[PDB]
Amino acid sequence: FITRSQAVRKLQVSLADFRRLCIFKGIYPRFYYAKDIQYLMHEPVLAKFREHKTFARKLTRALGRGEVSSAKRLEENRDSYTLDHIIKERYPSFPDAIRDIDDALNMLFLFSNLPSTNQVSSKIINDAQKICNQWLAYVAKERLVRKVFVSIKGVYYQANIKGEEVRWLVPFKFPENIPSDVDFRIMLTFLEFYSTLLHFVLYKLYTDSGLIYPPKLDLKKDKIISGLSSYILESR
RNA sequence: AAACUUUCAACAACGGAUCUCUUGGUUCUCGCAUCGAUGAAGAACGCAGCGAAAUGCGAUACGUAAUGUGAAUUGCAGAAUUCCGUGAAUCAUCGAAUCUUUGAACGCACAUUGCGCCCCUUGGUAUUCCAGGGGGCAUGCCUGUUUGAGCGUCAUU
Repeated sequence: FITRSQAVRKLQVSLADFRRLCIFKGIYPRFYYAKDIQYLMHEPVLAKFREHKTFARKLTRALGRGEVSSAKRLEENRDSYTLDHIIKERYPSFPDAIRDIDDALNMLFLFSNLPSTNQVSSKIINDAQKICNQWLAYVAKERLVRKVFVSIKGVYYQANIKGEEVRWLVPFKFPENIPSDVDFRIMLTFLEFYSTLLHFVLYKLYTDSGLIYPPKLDLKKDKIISGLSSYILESR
């Protein structure tokens, strides 16, 4: 084993980006498994955080100068790191993915019922409400429900997504007092991890079992209720 | 007289002169530009069925692959080869290989076949550790690249 102080010095990335990467693989100290961190250092996501840092120096010298024309160029010619190649190492079999999607919707159904702050971007939120209603689109279509449970906390649900009894607590539609204690850096990175995870599954449930992914939306039903009656769906 | 000493002759000995030879040398002329951190020149340890030097070669070790030739190698022993063919040969050619320990010698060292470090790792559950396989870690300097440091300078309603 190695030390928590060692691995950041070893990886030479941000400690937050260590914590940000460590969520992605799923590495936990039993202490830090030394081969596994040596296993980590050859991984293409580690390419991007160095590049995302060296984007940031190259951009603040831009706007610091005042050439905003050149500053604007940097963004359009800027990649995003994908988390596809964090998934297939982690979710080998698709039926293993659906036994971890328990916690996934348990996060993501929370985030739709959130006010946008300085801490959380609304694009994430407006994806989350979109992904929820994308989730419920398939569930309400092919009638895949088994059990319900409304309680004090939220509303639990239960459904056999090819037989595994998923359970996802939809909270109640109210303003939610955002506590000062919580961290939307760690939780968002989970959402960041879970969001792309939820894309492929909905692609999988559509394009292998059901429909096309994603179906178009109906705007004018979304003007009324903005829920499940909108977002119309067709097989092909 | 014999023996002995000396002289000559004959036949043996001793020695290697002379003659003849010559895969060697020397000199002259002509042409060409071709060593080394991809690790040379040099030193050492080895390698063949049986070897001293020489020559060749590096655990693939008097060789391997390739191409041509077309049937030997031969001091001795012993194997071979379908010989109307992917093929004998210490053959020729030579472009692909391996290339021990060193040596400008380059992980740290002094004259330690010691002293290690990192990466990749197949095996002994290997989460502990143990062993094997493989590649690197010298100095200076250039072009970069990068994490920085610097009351070194300026900007800042």
